[PDB]
Amino acid sequence: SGFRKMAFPSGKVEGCMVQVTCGTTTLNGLWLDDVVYCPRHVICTSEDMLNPNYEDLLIRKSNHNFLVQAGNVQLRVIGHSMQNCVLKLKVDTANPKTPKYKFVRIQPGQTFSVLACYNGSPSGVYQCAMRPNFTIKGSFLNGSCGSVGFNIDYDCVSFCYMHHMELPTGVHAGTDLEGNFYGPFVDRQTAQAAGTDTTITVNVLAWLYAAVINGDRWFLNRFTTTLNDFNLVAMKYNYEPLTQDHVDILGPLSAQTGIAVLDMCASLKELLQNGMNGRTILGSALLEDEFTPFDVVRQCSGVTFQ
Amino acid sequence: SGFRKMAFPSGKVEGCMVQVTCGTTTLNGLWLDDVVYCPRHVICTSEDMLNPNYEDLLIRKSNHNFLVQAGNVQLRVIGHSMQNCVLKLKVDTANPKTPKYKFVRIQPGQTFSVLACYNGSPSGVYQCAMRPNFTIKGSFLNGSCGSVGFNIDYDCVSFCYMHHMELPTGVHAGTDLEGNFYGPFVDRQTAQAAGTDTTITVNVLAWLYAAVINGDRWFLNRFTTTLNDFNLVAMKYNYEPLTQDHVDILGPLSAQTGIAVLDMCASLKELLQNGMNGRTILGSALLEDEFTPFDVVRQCSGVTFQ
Ligand SMILES: Nc1c2c(nc3c1CCC3)CCCC2
Ligand SMILES: Nc1c2c(nc3c1CCC3)CCCC2
Ligand SMILES: [Cl-]
Ligand SMILES: [Cl-]
Repeated sequence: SGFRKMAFPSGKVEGCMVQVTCGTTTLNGLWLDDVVYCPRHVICTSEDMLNPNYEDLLIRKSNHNFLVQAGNVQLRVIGHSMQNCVLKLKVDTANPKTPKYKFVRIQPGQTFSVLACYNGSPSGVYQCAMRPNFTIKGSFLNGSCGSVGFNIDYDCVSFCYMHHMELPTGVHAGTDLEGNFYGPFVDRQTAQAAGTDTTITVNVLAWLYAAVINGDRWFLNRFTTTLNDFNLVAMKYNYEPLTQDHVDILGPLSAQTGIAVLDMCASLKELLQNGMNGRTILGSALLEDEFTPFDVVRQCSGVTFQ
Repeated sequence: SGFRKMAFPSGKVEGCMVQVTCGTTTLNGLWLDDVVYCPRHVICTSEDMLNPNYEDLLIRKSNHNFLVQAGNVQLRVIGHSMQNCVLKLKVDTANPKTPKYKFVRIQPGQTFSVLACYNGSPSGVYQCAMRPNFTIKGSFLNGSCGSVGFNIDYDCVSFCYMHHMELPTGVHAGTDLEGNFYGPFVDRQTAQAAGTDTTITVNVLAWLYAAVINGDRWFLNRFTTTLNDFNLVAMKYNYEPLTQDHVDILGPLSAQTGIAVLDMCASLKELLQNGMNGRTILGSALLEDEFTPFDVVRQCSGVTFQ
């Protein structure tokens, strides 16, 4: 028992982290096979970042201007190209530690682990979600760009995020490993503001199932609701609309606990309307929304990875 | 910016995890050099656990009864001995992935990372603290025993915890790597209950410094206090007494922010007396106590590890 915000084991990704320097800018790269992936803004100065013309800036760069170091050992760059907002640096040596992997573009509401790095070196690991406004709420300092987000299925690392930008409000924006930003964000230092940070309703319900499984049950009540009634309340509290697809995804947790999904929605409705009254659920005083239903099942059944 | 509950990169420890089976019991072991460390209750049946005589139970075990598997490959056990509440299984092959390491016995209030494992395989990683009642609040299911807790300093893993027991209240008890339990707990299935879970006051203050550094500042007020006055309030709220040693440890965060430690105590005092009034700090609705002052500095300055 117990239920904790848990990241994937980071070792397979640690093995892929390198340092990339272009001019006076150093950040991180991801070394898979004979390709190192990194944010294209490695080519920019700070001045450049207000209005960068990436194609033009790249003309002045040759393979030997990209300094790629794996631990203490330099890699030889034999080619480079820009794909969307990432650079792909071809190197002459395949990473011997390349795991099985995929590139995935995740949907808002999905969770993933981030291996925060500086100068190619791992600092720590934590769990994140892709917010409904396509930001993430991370922990990133200058030099952390190129840190990546990932999920693991047994032995296969699915990379889904690469860190590029901090907005003025202190939330974070980045790309998938094809170099496409999540949401409307761009790699320029400009006025771009995040929209409404809505709560991931299906994730809160999953976490309330997690609480029940772990003995925290004070919030179960005598009521039920419907999708349409519940969603009048979700709207008022900036919660995502609950859909029948969400209901179906919560089926296994419903079966395990014997609590109908709509009954748990009625618990959630009362918690939204009444507050926690100074009580806690799984050691939180607010409703946690960065556990997916798959996360809950995984943690509550003990799934492992090679 | 941003501030997250962050674990150490788990790779160096992943490399040390093995599976240990004795009879019909399987749990995890830690393979360092030519020794595999595991909870001595691997020798017990469930029946045994109400009143085990470990010395007597061990007489019936030989080296070949301890099945140790590292991934897909079996290790040969050439000796075994009991030290306190752990077994040390000597194997014929030094772990080729042994990191630089130490065994440390931590003090209450110190934090560490746990690599949760089942059948020798990593499941996930999360951050914990040694509570003032010598429990930890973990995420552990049947089969997770032998999972370990650790800190990393550059390239050296300091192992501090090995998981042994769940209490009936759903909190967790374990040993250092010399096999001595933290607190009063024993490896028997009995009536043993945790004491008061007091809040780690120095850690809350560190986290309030973290909040300020990250722009969350609504709780700074016009007041100050003294240690003795503050501690009348800590006592009322089951907070650890603040000491001059605690004040000294918070010195660097005080210097960085320009907020005197006692002024921040006066902020904390008002938060304890008044509540959060429905507000949040670093995305929490309660006062977080599982970040040390060293953790805050580390995360706020971007320290890394080889
Ligand atoms: N209504 C309160 C009050 C206090 N503290 C808290 C709540 C809600 C949960 C924390 C302390 C002062 C009186 C009212
Ligand atoms: N006093 C309240 C009330 C509500 N919800 C909350 C608090 C504290 C923070 C959450 C909703 C109902 C009225 C009072
Ligand atoms: Cl997980
Ligand atoms: Cl840390």
